[PDB]
Amino acid sequence: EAGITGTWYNQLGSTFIVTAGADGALTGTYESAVGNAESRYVLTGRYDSAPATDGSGTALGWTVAWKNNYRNAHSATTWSGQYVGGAEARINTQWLLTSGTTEANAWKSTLVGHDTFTKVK
Amino acid sequence: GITGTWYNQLGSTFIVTAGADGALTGTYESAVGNAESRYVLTGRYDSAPATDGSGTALGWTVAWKNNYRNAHSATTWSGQYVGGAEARINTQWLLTSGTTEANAWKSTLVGHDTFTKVKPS
Amino acid sequence: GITGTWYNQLGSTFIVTAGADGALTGTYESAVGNAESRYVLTGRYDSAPATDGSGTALGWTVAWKNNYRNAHSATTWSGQYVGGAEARINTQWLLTSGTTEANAWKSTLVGHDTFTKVKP
Amino acid sequence: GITGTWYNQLGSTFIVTAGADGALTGTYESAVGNAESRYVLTGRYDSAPATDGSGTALGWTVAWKNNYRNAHSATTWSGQYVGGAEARINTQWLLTSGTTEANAWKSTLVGHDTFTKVKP
Repeated sequence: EAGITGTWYNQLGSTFIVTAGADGALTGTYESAVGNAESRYVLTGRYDSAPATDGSGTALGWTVAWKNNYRNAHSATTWSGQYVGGAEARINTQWLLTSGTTEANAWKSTLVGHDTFTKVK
Repeated sequence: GITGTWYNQLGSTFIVTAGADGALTGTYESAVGNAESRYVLTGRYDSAPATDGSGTALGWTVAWKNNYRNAHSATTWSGQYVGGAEARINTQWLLTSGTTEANAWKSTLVGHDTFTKVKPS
Repeated sequence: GITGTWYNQLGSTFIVTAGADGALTGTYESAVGNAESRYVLTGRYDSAPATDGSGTALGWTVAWKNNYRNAHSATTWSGQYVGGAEARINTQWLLTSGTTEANAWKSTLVGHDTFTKVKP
Repeated sequence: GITGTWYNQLGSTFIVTAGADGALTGTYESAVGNAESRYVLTGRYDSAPATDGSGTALGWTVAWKNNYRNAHSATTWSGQYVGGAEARINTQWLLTSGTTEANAWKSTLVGHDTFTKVKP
């Protein structure tokens, strides 16, 4: 059991639902606490499907481009992190958010931050 | 356009297809690190970019497991495609390795890659 | 309110004085509190922040050399001080190690630290 | 090899003195012909680097306030100096702006710059 498939929450009011395939694929959706369709976006990613057995976390990453049928922010976020299992399972990530810019504004195109996701809201 | 074969400054090879739905699919071969042969990638891009001269936002993930090796890590690239006489994809990236909790502070490398359609070998 | 003793989530200790000009000076060490683990730090902060509830931007550097050890590396922290009932400094950091040219792609780690005036 | 004037490709200049105690001190000029574009910088470097071809680790901070302007932000650069006939300082940087708590998630930009001893 990879423990990754299911619904995950951050503390800022966001939810994502992911399926972890046997081949290393991550597929799902990223949405708001609200759950309205205008706030739901496609996500795709990859994870290590044969992690080490010594207590290390499971490395993974995924991308959301912030376009759906209703809105387009001309940007994309990537999260890079690891899953840590157990009774208090969590995904610890750092992320990069890049917006489309002109070349003169490219120096300010990319934000960086961190997010932790848990199975309980 | 984004579909094609790209090379970064280290000689790594990025073969990608951009789908009409915003999907990126393809393979990645790294010239550096604990890696051999090709790895699956998946990602997303803005399929309706702004018309004001801004670049096209995108991102993708590779988990560093294939049939030959497993590095227990994953890299995400976040960036934009800039069309023109010499098209380029400018990225920043995060590489996370699976670690124990005591080593999680040193789990994540950061860097930047530039891709072009001409090999700078 | 920046001047004083601060601790991060891992037990390291940050002793800093903020000057009227914008200067940060002090020492950075581990929880063990031995002399071998203490390093000089220098940095800068916004000495006239906005009055709309925003934090105070700041940053500082430690090179990991002292009279006992040299790791051939340096960390910079970039963040903001948030005043109030529970004072906090929220940061992200970059640690760069000296490398050969062929290894420069793996020279730099990134992470985040939260400091408070009370030990974790 | 660090002391002197360095240029990036975007039109900035900085002049730095590397002290024997590991200090970096100097001025950062964001625009070529503007005196209201000069800011204090302070940092640290490895004063005893390896002699095997590795670079020299360093970092520094500018807070974007002077006697004329205040952007309520600060940048830290973390990187290494590489010597030789075409000397360079290769960095990654973090820029944090003071925000309210509700906007702290978008407080920090990340990027990279390369400095050389000759103008681009």
